[PDB]
Amino acid sequence: NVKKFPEGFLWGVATASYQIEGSPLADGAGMSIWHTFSHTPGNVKNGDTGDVACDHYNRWKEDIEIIEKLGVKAYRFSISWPRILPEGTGRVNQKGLDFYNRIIDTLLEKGITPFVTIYHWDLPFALQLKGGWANREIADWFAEYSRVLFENFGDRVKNWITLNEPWVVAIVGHLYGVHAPGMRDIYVAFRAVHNLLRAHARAVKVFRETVKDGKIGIVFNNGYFEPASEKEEDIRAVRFMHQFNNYPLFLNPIYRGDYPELVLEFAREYLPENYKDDMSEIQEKIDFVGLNYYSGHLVKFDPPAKVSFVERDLPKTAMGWEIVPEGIYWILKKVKEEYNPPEVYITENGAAFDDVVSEDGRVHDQNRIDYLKAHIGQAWKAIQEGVPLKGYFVWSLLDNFEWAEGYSKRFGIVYVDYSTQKRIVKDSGYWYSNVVKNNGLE
Ligand SMILES: *[C@H]1O[C@H](CO)[C@@H](O)[C@H](O)[C@H]1F
Repeated sequence: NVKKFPEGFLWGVATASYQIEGSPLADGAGMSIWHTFSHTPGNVKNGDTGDVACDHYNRWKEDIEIIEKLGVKAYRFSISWPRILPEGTGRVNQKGLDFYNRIIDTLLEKGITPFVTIYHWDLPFALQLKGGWANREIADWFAEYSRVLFENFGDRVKNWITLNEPWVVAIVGHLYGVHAPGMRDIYVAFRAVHNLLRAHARAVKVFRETVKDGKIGIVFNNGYFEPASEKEEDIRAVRFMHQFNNYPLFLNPIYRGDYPELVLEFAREYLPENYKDDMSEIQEKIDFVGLNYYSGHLVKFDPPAKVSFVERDLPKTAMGWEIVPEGIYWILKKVKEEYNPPEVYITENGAAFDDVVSEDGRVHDQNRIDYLKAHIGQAWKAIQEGVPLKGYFVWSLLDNFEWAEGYSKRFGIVYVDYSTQKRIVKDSGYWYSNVVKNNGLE
């Protein structure tokens, strides 16, 4: 019944710069790849872009006041690299720093803990013209950007995330071409894997030199994969998927100094020739792992990657994603088993549903409450069995720009009416507000 969480526990909400801010070119900001990608015809559902989004660039104080009012203790947000360095390196844009300075000061004043994601997918367009994640030099560009953030904010911000979901950045951005920069080349995609690791390790290195009382980690996407059958090949296709799609792709290098075994079987041809020379620097020690989780997937060997998904009955979200709450427990347990990081946070968990405002003026998203409650329950369980889970972040505070899905997927615990920019706290937000005050369930 009563599920009480440890005394430190960070109850959070999460967003990302391009998904909420709008005004991408205000105050001397450079273009990002998401600006140019979403302005290209055919890339994003309905032609949506981040031009306006939630207009958080102007409504930031109101949004933080919502966090405060809700009593949420932690806010995960990201910094737009091209607001800070419009050409990606070199010149620093003081007006960009001032924007994030105001948010950071406001959160602190109100006793909310800022968790800053350095990179959440809005690469400066000027760097994409030099190859972006494909170019080894990005490890230097990233290091320089990080240094600027640390020097300017590291006095007040003490919790930092280098990369958001590097699997997505590499594979969805450069192999599937579904996300910026919209490329479909498997050799580029694995070079981007590798460069993401090198840039992450370089930023951690600079962090130790500039923020000596801080903590820094990295965030990965994960699915709960289960075999279709009990056949050998099926259980194996599952071991491939976990190793490729989940945290091992990056944590195997960071903790063991090489890519996971089945990843090398499939992908050694696509990785740079002497990639191993980079591994010792890649092992730079991190303070925490962020794990994201939304769903589970039935999979079977199928004679690309030799793997297919099979649709299951099971309730789904508006994303079409299977609701499998024990996934979050499984992934929490697995991460302890495989690499034993000293701290873990759930950095994303949530759901998209076809929310509507009822005539009573409220959003009755019982479907999201049920979703959040089940998963918070599974994360509690993991804590009872010794996973050092220190925090939990709902994706998202606000309905926002859902990348190639545009505004048509609503993940917020607060509804946004895009025609007026009005915020409506959903039932799920009130519910979560109660969970945070009680520090856990029922
Ligand atoms: C994690 O997933 C959510 C929902 O798909 C995205 O909107 C975030 O940007 C990503 F970080």
